[PDB]
Amino acid sequence: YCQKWMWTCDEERKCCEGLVCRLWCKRIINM
Repeated sequence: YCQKWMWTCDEERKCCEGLVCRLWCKRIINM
């Protein structure tokens, strides 16, 4: 599924596969 980033995290939350789960979907960077 997918909500729109920084979306509420829970047992079963939307958010695209390209997002981690912790409080709210957070992006990811290397630099």
